[PDB]
Amino acid sequence: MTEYKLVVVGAGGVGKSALTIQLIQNHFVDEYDPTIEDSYRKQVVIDGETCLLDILDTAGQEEYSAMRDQYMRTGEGFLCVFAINNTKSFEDIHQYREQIKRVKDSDDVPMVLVGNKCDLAARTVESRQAQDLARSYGIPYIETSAKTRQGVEDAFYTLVREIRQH
Ligand SMILES: Nc1nc2c(ncn2[C@@H]2O[C@H](COP(=O)(O)OP(=O)(O)OP(=O)(O)O)[C@@H](O)[C@H]2O)c(=O)[nH]1
Ligand SMILES: [Mg+2]
Repeated sequence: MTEYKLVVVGAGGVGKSALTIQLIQNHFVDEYDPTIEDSYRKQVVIDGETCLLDILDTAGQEEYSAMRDQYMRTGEGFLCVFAINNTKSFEDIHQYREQIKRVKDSDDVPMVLVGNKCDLAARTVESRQAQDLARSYGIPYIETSAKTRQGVEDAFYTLVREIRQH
């Protein structure tokens, strides 16, 4: 079947694993459990197409740079995640986007900007500023909560659709 190589990136603790585990395992992980590199393979049906989601859940730790170019080259689509209560994670998005573009030789790679932890009250990043950033990249902006599952399928399925349209 058609396989989609999806890669979730972003700063440490923004919820990359929590989003992925919600998608694949239907629950919220509330624990501290930093990732090195996890792979998830799941057969799904999206818009009537049988497909395999091949998802790589990456490390936010900056001490894992080298591993990054490797996975950025083979991924077809990227979720670039920040947390809406962590401005530094938002500011970091530019560095992940630039790194992906450079290793993929492309300024138009399938990507979604994901503002996670939208269940939380203490927001520090306004949705308008992330939407503006996303428009500047020409990609969709989707807000999510791994906690409540708000937006989770929407983000991953939107990314699959971006890959389909590439
Ligand atoms: N309130 C809430 N907390 C969340 C949400 N997403 C993740 N978290 C919490 O934030 C913490 C870090 O979430 P992870 O999913 O481990 O973060 P990560 O981006 O995978 O981190 P690294 O693997 O270290 O890069 C955890 O305590 C999760 O429970 C979310 O949408 N809402
Ligand atoms: Mg993780």
